[PDB]
Amino acid sequence: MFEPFQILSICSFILSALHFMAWTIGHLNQIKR
Amino acid sequence: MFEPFQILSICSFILSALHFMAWTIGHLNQIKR
Amino acid sequence: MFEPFQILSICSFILSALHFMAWTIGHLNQIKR
Amino acid sequence: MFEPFQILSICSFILSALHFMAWTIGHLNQIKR
Repeated sequence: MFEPFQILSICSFILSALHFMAWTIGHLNQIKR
Repeated sequence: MFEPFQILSICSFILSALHFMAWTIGHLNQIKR
Repeated sequence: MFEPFQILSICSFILSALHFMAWTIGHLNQIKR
Repeated sequence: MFEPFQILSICSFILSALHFMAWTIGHLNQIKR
């Protein structure tokens, strides 16, 4: 097909990459003991 | 097809929009320093 | 088909129902002022 | 098919297993009263 796979597949793919990106940053915490 | 895509697709779509809406609001916090 | 839809569909369906159930309970908090 | 199902299916499957694993551990807390 012209597209990589499907509109639903592409959207979920991007929504997943960012989801783990922003969610990971929020979970991560910087501390200096 | 008559429907936009599928029952499972439509449900997940709505469940995702709200999921990020309510979840985002809960994560967001208002503070006045 | 014999099954309601598909193995992947059924699994995700159950995993979603519980996901929102346990996740909702954890988010909910009881307080007595 | 040669593969268990599909590349997208396999990836999501693994990403889900770990997602619940690491996420569960983070949620879990050990305390000694």
